[PDB]
Amino acid sequence: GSMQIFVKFRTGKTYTLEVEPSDTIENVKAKIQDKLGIPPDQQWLIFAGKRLEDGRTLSDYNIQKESTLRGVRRL
Repeated sequence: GSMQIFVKFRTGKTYTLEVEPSDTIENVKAKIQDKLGIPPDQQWLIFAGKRLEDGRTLSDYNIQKESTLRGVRRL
């Protein structure tokens, strides 16, 4: 299945993103690249005070539809 979540950047700008619970964090990064043009290696995704790990899924992190990730520039 699919759901909508949100990604909020430090500018305050918040964007919809269409994901699946089975998506790995790297796949979610891949979606942000298509929509916004940010390569995955310029991205960190934070939720619940943690940096989310590649190889884990949204379902593993218990991230609910209409939740909000923070998007952070990886340096």
